[PDB]
Amino acid sequence: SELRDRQAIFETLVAKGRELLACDRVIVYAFDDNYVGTVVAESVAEGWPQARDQVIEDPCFREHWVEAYRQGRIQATTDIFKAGLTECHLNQLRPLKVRANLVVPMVIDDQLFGLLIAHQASEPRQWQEIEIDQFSELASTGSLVLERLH
Ligand SMILES: *[C@H](c1[nH]c(/C=C2\NC(=O)C(CC)=C2C)c(C)c1CCC(=O)O)c1[nH]c(C[C@H]2NC(=O)C(C)=C2[C@@H](*)C)c(C)c1CCC(=O)O
Ligand SMILES: [Cl-]
Ligand SMILES: [Cl-]
Ligand SMILES: [Cl-]
Ligand SMILES: [Cl-]
Ligand SMILES: [Cl-]
Ligand SMILES: [Mg+2]
Repeated sequence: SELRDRQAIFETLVAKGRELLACDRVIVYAFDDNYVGTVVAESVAEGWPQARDQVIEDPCFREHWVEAYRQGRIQATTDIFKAGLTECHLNQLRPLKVRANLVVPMVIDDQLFGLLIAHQASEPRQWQEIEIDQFSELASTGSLVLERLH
C-alpha cells in the first residue's frame, strides 16, 4: 500500500541522512492540511530524546515559508541560541534538544510534503556546502521516489 511504502522510504532517508552527516538526529517532518508537522520517522544517537511520533504545530511555515521551501529554501543554523528566536520557538525545540539544525524541503507533485531535518543536540555546528548539497540531494531523491512510486 501507499502507507507501507512511504514508511520504509522515510526510514531509509533518516538512516542515510544521519550516516552522511554524523549528527545527533535526522527526522522526516510531514505536513497536514493545517501545515502542522508530524515526525514520521527518526534516526537518533544515544542519550537524546526520541522525537518520533511528535506532532509539532509551528505557524511560521504556513504564514511565511511554504512557497519558499517549495522553491528550494533551506534553513542552516549553526547555533539556535544566536538565531534571534522567540521563546515560543525555543520552547518547541527544548524537549528535543537542538543546538544546530539543517532543514531541507521534500517536494512531491509540486507541493511541500514535508522537511528532512538534521539536528546537532549539544554543540554548535556550521553545516558545510558539501553536507547541505548531499542532504538536499537525499531529500530530493527520496521525494522523487515517492512521487513516482504511485
Ligand atoms: C519558523 C521556523 N520554524 C522552524 C521549526 C523547526 N525546526 C526544527 O528543527 C524543527 C523540528 C523539531 C522544527 C519544527 C524553522 C526551521 C523555521 C524557520 C523557517 C525559515 O525561515 O526557513 C519560525 N517558527 C517560529 C515559532 C513561533 N512563531 C509563532 O507564531 C509561534 C506560535 C511560535 C511558537 C510555536 C518562529 C519564531 C520562527 C522564526 C521566524 C519566522 O519565520 O516567522
Ligand atoms: Cl500528516
Ligand atoms: Cl507560502
Ligand atoms: Cl520565494
Ligand atoms: Cl533552484
Ligand atoms: Cl502508478
Ligand atoms: Mg505519482
